[PDB]
Amino acid sequence: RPFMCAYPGCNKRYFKLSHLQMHSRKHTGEKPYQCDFKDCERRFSRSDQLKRHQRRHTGVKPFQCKTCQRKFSRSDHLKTHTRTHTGEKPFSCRWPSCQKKFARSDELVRHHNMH
DNA sequence: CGCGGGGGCGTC
DNA sequence: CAGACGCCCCCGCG
Ligand SMILES: [Zn+2]
Ligand SMILES: [Zn+2]
Ligand SMILES: [Zn+2]
Ligand SMILES: [Zn+2]
Repeated sequence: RPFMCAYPGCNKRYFKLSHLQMHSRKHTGEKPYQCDFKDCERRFSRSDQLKRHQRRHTGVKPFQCKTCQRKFSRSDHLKTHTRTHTGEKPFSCRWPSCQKKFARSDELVRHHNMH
């Protein structure tokens, strides 16, 4: 049993390899991490998750707009904002000829919902 | 109404 | 524990 499971607090061996691959599946949805913040007791399954959530407090804005020089807490958000300039709109309204385009997927969804 | 910003989740 | 990229979803605001 060289092998061991990575989940926190549940350290233990496993003779074979596949005999362990299957174990982890147990930890499938546990929330090992939490936020060491005042009254903000929120648990996160993944690590990058918590890391990110941190910024809500920290204030950090790790990403910056090459154009507006504006900083954002998330890359996906910046990614979008980048269209503020590019003027890209990959989402066309699927209704009869109401050929309106939107930069964000959901931005469209709300359009439809208004039709 | 366009877009900021936070959640959750699949994935290499 | 795999950090990091990418989306959908949903809400709030000027
Ligand atoms: Zn385990
Ligand atoms: Zn917190
Ligand atoms: Zn910009
Ligand atoms: Zn339309």
